[PDB]
Amino acid sequence: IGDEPLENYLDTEYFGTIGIGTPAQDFTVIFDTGSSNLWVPSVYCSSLACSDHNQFNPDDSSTFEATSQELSITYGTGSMTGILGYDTVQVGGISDTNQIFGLSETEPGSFLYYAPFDGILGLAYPSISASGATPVFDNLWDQGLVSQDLFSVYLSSNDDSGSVVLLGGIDSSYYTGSLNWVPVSVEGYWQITLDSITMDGETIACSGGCQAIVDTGTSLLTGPTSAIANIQSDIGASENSDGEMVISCSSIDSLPDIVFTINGVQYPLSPSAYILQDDSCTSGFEGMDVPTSSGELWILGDVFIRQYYTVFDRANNKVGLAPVA
Ligand SMILES: CC(C)c1nc(CN(C)C(=O)N[C@H](C(=O)N[C@@H](Cc2ccccc2)C[C@H](O)[C@H](Cc2ccccc2)NC(=O)OCc2cncs2)C(C)C)cs1
Repeated sequence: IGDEPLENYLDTEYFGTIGIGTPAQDFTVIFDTGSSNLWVPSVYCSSLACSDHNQFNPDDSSTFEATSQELSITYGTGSMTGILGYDTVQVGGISDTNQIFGLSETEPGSFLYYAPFDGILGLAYPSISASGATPVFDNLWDQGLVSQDLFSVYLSSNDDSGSVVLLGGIDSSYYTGSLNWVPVSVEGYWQITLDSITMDGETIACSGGCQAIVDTGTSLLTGPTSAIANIQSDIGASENSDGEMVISCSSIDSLPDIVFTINGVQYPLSPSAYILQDDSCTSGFEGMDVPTSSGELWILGDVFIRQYYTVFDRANNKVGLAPVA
């Protein structure tokens, strides 16, 4: 069982350190259940985001083996291109040998320049991995470095320490009640069916069901822009001068919980979860249109995951949820 501590950066990004190569070169990576590639910046990249983050240097690793396979990824925010290569990755106390990973060669755009983390470690299914690169957790399972084909995620609140990815384990110290298991609707993302979104008894979105993914790499609770717009009004949010959804800090005490029904079980989010507070109070919701085969995706990001300990089970292709302790 491997324990990977995560730093909680402003309740918006959760990243942990990994080592790559021999000797180990260290990187912070987002542990991202919404993607499936591992990549870090490399010395081959001249982009500005590469210049203000750690860069992997193959020349200094005795176990590195190059490939001539290239890689390209577009995320909802930014993007990268690079090279695949093989090396030993240290993650959660586990020596993940012969792990294929991306060495960036371009990292355009503002966001990655200002992000505190170097790269991304995806935890989703191999079917959505760019250039078919074996995801890290698949490589762990295939080498037998975890005994149970599952991992769990605890994300702390209020910028506290203690966030953790548990590789190969479930820890009931981190939740209360029993774990509720949700079948994966479509194996790619950790994609599940959301039955309803309600408020004060009344359905306010996702009437008749909608597809959703559980995504540690997304800060907010996002959905189709239209549906999100109604929710933004139902809680009393509106764009400011400079483009942010302001909610009175007065309403954290007044409004009722918003309830997500998943596989017939109710998962409430209180105003203290879906209203981001700092004097300054913003909406935890944000519009973002994610079109796919199965339909337009909702994103249950860190706003939701902070309230529910989450188990990602590849043995039986299910997601487990329980209220955090
Ligand atoms: C400044 C402060 C307030 C904030 N920082 C943030 C951090 N941001 C921007 C995000 O969380 N933004 C999310 C995001 O892209 N998360 C990303 C991590 C990331 C962050 C920054 C730069 C590069 C990558 C990672 C997320 O798991 C997204 C979720 C997703 C899935 C499918 C389609 C679209 C989106 N995953 C992907 O984009 O997967 C890439 C793929 C494309 N094809 C197959 S997988 C968006 C979905 C909104 C939010 S608020």
